[PDB]
Amino acid sequence: SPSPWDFLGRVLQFQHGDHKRWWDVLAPVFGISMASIGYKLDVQYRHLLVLYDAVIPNMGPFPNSNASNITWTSPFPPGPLEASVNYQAGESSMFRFTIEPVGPHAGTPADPVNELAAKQLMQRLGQLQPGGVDSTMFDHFYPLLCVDGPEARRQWDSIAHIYHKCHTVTALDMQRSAACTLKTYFPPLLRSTIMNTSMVDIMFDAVESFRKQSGLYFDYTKIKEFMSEEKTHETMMVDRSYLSFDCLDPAKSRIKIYTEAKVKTLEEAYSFWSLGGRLSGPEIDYGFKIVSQMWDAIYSKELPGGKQRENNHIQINWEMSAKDSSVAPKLYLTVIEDYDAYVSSAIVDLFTGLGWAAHVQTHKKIEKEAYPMCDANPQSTHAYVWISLAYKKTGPYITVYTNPGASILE
Amino acid sequence: SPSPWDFLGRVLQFQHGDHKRWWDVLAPVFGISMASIGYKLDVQYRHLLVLYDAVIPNMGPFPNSNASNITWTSPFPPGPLEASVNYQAGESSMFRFTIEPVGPHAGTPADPVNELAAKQLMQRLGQLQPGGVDSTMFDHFYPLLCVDGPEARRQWDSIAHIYHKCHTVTALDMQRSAACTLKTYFPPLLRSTIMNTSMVDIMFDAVESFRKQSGLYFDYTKIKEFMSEEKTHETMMVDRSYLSFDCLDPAKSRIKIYTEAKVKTLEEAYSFWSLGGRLSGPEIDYGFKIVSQMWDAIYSKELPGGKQRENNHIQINWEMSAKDSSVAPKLYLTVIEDYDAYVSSAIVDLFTGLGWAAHVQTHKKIEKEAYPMCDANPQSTHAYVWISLAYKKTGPYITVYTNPGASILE
Amino acid sequence: SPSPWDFLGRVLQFQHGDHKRWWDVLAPVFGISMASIGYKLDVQYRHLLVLYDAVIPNMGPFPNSNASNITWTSPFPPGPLEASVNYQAGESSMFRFTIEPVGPHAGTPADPVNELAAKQLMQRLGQLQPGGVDSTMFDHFYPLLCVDGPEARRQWDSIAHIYHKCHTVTALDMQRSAACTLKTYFPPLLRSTIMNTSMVDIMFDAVESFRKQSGLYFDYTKIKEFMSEEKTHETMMVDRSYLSFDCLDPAKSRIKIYTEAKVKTLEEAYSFWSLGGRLSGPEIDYGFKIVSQMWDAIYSKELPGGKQRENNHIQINWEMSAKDSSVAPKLYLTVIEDYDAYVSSAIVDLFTGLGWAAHVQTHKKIEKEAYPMCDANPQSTHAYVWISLAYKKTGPYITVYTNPGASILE
Amino acid sequence: SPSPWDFLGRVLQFQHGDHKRWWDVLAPVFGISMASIGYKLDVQYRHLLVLYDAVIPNMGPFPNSNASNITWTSPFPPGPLEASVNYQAGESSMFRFTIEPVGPHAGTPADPVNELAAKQLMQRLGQLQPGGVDSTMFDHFYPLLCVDGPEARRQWDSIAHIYHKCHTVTALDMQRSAACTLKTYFPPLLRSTIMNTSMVDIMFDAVESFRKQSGLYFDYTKIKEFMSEEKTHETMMVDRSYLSFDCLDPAKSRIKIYTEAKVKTLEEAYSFWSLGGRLSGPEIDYGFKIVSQMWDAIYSKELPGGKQRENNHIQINWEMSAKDSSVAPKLYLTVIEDYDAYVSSAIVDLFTGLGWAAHVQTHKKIEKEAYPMCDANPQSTHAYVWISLAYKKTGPYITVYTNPGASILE
Ligand SMILES: CC(C)[C@@H]1NC(=O)[C@H](Cc2c[nH]cn2)NC1=O
Ligand SMILES: CC(C)[C@@H]1NC(=O)[C@H](Cc2c[nH]cn2)NC1=O
Ligand SMILES: CC(C)[C@@H]1NC(=O)[C@H](Cc2c[nH]cn2)NC1=O
Ligand SMILES: CC(C)[C@@H]1NC(=O)[C@H](Cc2c[nH]cn2)NC1=O
Ligand SMILES: CC(C)=CCSP(=O)(O)OP(=O)(O)O
Ligand SMILES: CC(C)=CCSP(=O)(O)OP(=O)(O)O
Ligand SMILES: CC(C)=CCSP(=O)(O)OP(=O)(O)O
Ligand SMILES: CC(C)=CCSP(=O)(O)OP(=O)(O)O
Repeated sequence: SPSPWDFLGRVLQFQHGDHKRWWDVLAPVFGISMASIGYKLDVQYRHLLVLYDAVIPNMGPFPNSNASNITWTSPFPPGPLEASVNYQAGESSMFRFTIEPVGPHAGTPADPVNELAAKQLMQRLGQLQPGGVDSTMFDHFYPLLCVDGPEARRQWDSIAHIYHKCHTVTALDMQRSAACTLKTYFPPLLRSTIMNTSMVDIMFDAVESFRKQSGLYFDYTKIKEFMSEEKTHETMMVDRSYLSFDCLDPAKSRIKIYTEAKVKTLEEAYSFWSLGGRLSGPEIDYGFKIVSQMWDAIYSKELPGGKQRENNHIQINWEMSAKDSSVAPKLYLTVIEDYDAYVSSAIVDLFTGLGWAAHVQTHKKIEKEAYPMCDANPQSTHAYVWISLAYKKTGPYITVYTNPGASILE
Repeated sequence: SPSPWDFLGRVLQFQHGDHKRWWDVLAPVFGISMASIGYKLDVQYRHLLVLYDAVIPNMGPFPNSNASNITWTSPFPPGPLEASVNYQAGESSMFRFTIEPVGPHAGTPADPVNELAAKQLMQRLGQLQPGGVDSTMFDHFYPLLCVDGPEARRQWDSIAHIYHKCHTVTALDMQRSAACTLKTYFPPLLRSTIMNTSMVDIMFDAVESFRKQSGLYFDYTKIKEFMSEEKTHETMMVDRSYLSFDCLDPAKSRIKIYTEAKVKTLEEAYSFWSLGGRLSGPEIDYGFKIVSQMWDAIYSKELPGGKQRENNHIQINWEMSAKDSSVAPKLYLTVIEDYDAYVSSAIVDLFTGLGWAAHVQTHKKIEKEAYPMCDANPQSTHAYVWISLAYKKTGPYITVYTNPGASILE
Repeated sequence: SPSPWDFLGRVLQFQHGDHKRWWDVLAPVFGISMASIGYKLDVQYRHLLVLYDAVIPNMGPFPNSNASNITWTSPFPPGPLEASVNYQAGESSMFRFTIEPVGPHAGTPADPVNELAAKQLMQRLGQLQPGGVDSTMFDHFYPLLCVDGPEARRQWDSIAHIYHKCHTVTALDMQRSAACTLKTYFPPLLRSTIMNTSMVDIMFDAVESFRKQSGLYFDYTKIKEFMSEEKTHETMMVDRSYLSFDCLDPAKSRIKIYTEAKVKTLEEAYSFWSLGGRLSGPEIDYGFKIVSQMWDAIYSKELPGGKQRENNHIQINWEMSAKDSSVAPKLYLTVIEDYDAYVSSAIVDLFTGLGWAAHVQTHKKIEKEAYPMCDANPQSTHAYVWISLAYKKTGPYITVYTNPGASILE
Repeated sequence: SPSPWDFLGRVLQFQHGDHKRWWDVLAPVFGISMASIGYKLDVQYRHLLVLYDAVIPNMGPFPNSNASNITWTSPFPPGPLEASVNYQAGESSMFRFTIEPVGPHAGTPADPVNELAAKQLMQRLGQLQPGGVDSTMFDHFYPLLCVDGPEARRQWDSIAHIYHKCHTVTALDMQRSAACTLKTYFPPLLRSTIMNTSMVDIMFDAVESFRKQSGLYFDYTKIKEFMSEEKTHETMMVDRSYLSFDCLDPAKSRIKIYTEAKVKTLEEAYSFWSLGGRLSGPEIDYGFKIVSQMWDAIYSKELPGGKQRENNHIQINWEMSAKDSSVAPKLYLTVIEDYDAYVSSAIVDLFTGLGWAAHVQTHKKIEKEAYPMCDANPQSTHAYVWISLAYKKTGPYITVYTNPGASILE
């Protein structure tokens, strides 16, 4: 019995060779992950056809040997920023993946700001599931945080120095229902650089305007307070922050404020995890015990090439609920330049301690089948990229983010 | 939840508009049938993608208003000759469909004999399922019964008078396993017209040569005897005969000899059903009781336009087993020019008498969902085309053949 | 020797059947026009491939029998708003065509404002000719006059009453050089309806801001004066006005202000042609003599169905030069609901009087070859749509606009 | 002004990525050659679209790094066997190219004999030019010399030892008229290996049968006599012989018998060039003086890697005219494993001696623009493959055959 991705690659007609190459790289990874976590074959077919129809045509050029064709500059290797599996209690596992929608002529004089690809992906996905994409939050936040083509082209001298001219990132939560929840991330770096306004101010002003004109509670007081301090700016790269929302009914959606911090201790990490004691409770302590566990387990081990850990790179989101005044943190450990073996051992020890044996086996199956380089090459550095840790009232919430184009780098 | 054909038509990229139009006509029919008989969604996706990849590109031009584009002449309306559901005991139901593979330029000076389309379909299907298409029987019977392009073009003056220059028909048994069994039919009319040899002789000589060079028992004595008589030729249109084989291991395949007969009584029908008393047993009597039942039930009712039944059009196959000397008949009643309502009532009465209530509901569901014209238009004549009746040792074996392009004629 | 459109339709691979159908309708028309006016075969191939690559994929659904698939409402029949041939002295003839870029899912919940198609066309055309599309004027005028998707979706209640939610129209001057000059038209009806500001004010404020931030002279004083009067509004449908610019270096581009007027006399027509005596000179008088000639020649003749001419429908542009303070008028007579025979006779008499015999034969050749319905059907009403008249210092400037999808309406 | 291949690659939609890659390799070469020899842009577009539509889809997989995807074995690198420019007197230059039509699944269990691709190419080309492909000669010679799929699959044990299971090669003479003359080559190695008959016998029996059933004179007496001798077989690899015909009206076509010979002297070369003194006259002597000139000029120079010339590899055709009893030779020197610089110097010296300065500059332009590796790499071995020499009554006839996929090997 062939697998959905094999059979589909056999039958599917592709509009461009780059789509076929992206397919050959990614469809096995995504399918193996969905299968290992237990998605039904109906659902695998539907999600792989979403990937074929809506995502891959908006993924951009497929890298050649010298990457002479990647005209859209990025610190991230071409392709999805990540494919992720989130593990919770009750053997709950969801597949997700993030893409910075890149057009095929982005970075060229015709699309110097990559303005259409996210919109094309939105449109195609909405056609594939009418009623699955609500553009209310997108329509409010796009003018404020995002920069259109015209504005970016008039104000080019202001932003040409920026290496990654990203303005919209799109993630798909590929649900076990064959439903794909779209999530939009806006890095407002271009907005700030053109308006010479601060990230904090534009983001939270957009949030407050949405509050006003929607009647929904998105409490950002604590986040703004913490993020405007100077002790935070000492470690924070606030220019690396972004705003995320689920593209749904604003009453069922969220707002999330992301920022990057290069820290050295778990005190500086608790600083971001609790916004300076402003957030407290049992969930905070449980989540930070998980954080310290994975910190000691991953960042204690040595790096490749005997390189020293100058500091530890973390990202952080604070999630604001449209129903309540409840800021909840999610801490991302960056592990892209660590040993995939040590990362996997840390994940396995964590799951084992939490009683998640099924998740251990799912993670190992995904590693073995979809990321063979982890065992073939003992000095593997390309598969795993991020570990997200959170503690909801449901329990722990651990997302493992991997590079599904590691094949390309090995 | 969308259906596989809806979602696929949304996502699938088609190489030609005619493929898209054929899809819009046929995918709902085929999917509704597969669903009603209980095929899993995995299997529906796989079979609809076979239809999209291998079949529809070899179905030919999609008819316009005036059919100015159907350059390949045929008595059958463009598209599949039939989509069929076979019903047996134990609530067993299989979906099948028959296509005369027509190229897009067949009947034009470039492909005046339609030589490649069957081969293209064979190749594509074999790629989609390596090991599912055995070409042994095809390779033996193609030179004998079929005519290649070169031979047909040198000997054109001999066959240009033929209206339907068909040489290969291909049917797919779309199994509940998502496996597609390919069956090949060869009408040797062109072979006979060029060699001015008799159909009987070329067909049974090919059968005997396969016997010799394979060591398999295909007893054609009784069939040859019956079909060479003159009383048979009085009713038989032997020039309408053809040879069918399943494209599998010859030891697991069959050979089937088909012929057309326009008869007037059930005595002349028993003549073909038993080869003149040569075939006998309980299966023969049971099957012919079913035949008489459906005869009285369908051909007694009046025709549209008050037209009189000059005679009754039947086809007949005799199936020879590669294991035994066991000729088994299958009798086809032609109902294309009858009332679909009376045909459906006959089918329902038959199933009810046999104790097949699930099959009654499956047939009615397929009629309602995939052939709405049967209820919308009380004078419906386009959906149902054939009723095949047989009695295997397993029990009755009744196949309902419908025109899945009835949409086009209504 | 086949023609470029025949051979290309034979070889070209189309992404969608609608593109193939649009091709079958339009490529003969466009090719016949380009050929009749004398474009080299190299140029015909290049322009037809532009049409195949950039235009037709952004033309929208191809109308079926009942037009059940045209979800984007418009008073204009689906397809190009016009294909035009402009005739000047010296046997100068240029081919042009106008398209309202419509996406394939425009008017549906996924693209309710048709936001991407014009941008996709711009991008594709810029890729096909890097340096041929300057977005400076587009980037300045798009935020002001045009409405993005987000704004249109937040402010939907304000504009849902509008039947034609058009915001960007794109014309291509297909030059004899195989260069395609892109021209962008913005109808600011949505901008005005959302901001409840007047068309005059938003348009001329955008023009003045471009003046300021570009240092180019675009004198709109006379146009604003005339268009804000009340006597003008008595006849003018100012809500039908739009702003056009050539997508080039603003110093080599133009600005043009278009408005519709349903008038009854040539006094009311001179009112628009001279902005109320504000524009004067020999060019004005010559051009208006041509206007009166064609008025008497076309609108004197009777209509089909014996319907009476309630009034005469004209459009008008005033062209402002980036170099000088020189407003120049161009008057459009609407002839869509006249007899194509009388329109053609008027055109021929005009050309003959002007000494344009080559143009007479070019026009008759285009009528005969690309619009046969004009002779086949004596009561032809679908081919010709507009006659534009102007008198530049070079001489007369007469553009004949035709519906290149008349095939679809006959 | 872009070139036809650049613009077309920009606009053309490709059915498969391999077609796009083959295009990127070959369209510049073919276009540069056609342009350098003076084909009009109309003609370049038409021929490149033939290449895009009919040829490249039947060229087969595009080789990856390790050629893991070339499942169809061949001594020749994947792609065209050659692109050629023929030079004659009067500054006459014609572009040609040869392809062994390979399907995309040839060499796999579904197409183990590559049976359809030549037929698909024939059909597509005939559609692109109805009346340009006459299948009379093809229809007569295909059953005799070529092996169909069924025969090759029944008789597999007889031919599986053959490395190159080629049966049909197709060349296109891309005329300055934008007309493409198709030429078919049949290597009957499979026919002989299955029938265990000699190449000579099957080929000349097919020729004699065509004579009989056509009334055309194809004198093969001298060729048969020479090729059946034993002294010839001492040097001749008769199993490497093939039969060529132009796919036209047999009265305007030719028959050509090709064979390979690895010789050591020009006496052994004259043996093939004159069939052992059987062919004589001034043309023979002139052509062989040209042959000796190029022999001394090319095979005297040393090889790369200091490897010794064991012997010199030549091919030879004898052309029989459907009008006369006139066998004419054409001698092919193999130069694939020589220095491209010495080959080019020999060609240039030859042309110069013949007074062909325009041809010298055309050849140098093609080398510089389409084969830059010849100057970039002084040790170039991949561009030039063959030099054909003949002396018709018109004068010399020198064809330079190059590998248009040298890019892939450098
Ligand atoms: C790409 C963009 C500039 C911005 N920056 C980031 O670092 C993260 C990337 C990421 C994916 N999964 C975990 N982290 N997301 C973003 O949207
Ligand atoms: C089409 C061909 C000439 C030949 N003739 C026929 O009548 C039947 C058609 C058929 C399909 N299902 C039931 N009957 N089959 C054949 O192969
Ligand atoms: C379509 C749009 C609303 C707007 N309105 C019009 O009437 C004209 C149409 C037109 C095409 N060629 C001559 N006249 N142009 C426009 O841009
Ligand atoms: C490929 C086939 C087996 C056979 N063998 C050959 O050697 C030549 C190849 C060739 C191309 N141009 C000059 N020589 N042609 C053929 O048809
Ligand atoms: C996805 C990129 C753009 C940032 C990392 S965050 P993630 O959101 O994918 O995880 P969650 O939705 O918060 O569950
Ligand atoms: C299918 C056409 C060509 C003839 C009617 S016969 P059928 O074979 O489809 O039915 P069976 O295989 O005999 O079961
Ligand atoms: C083209 C539509 C949108 C309006 C009619 S005006 P036209 O501009 O095509 O003619 P000109 O450029 O003014 O020459
Ligand atoms: C072309 C391959 C198959 C063999 C070399 S011969 P060529 O025929 O291309 O040259 P001519 O037609 O003889 O002019």
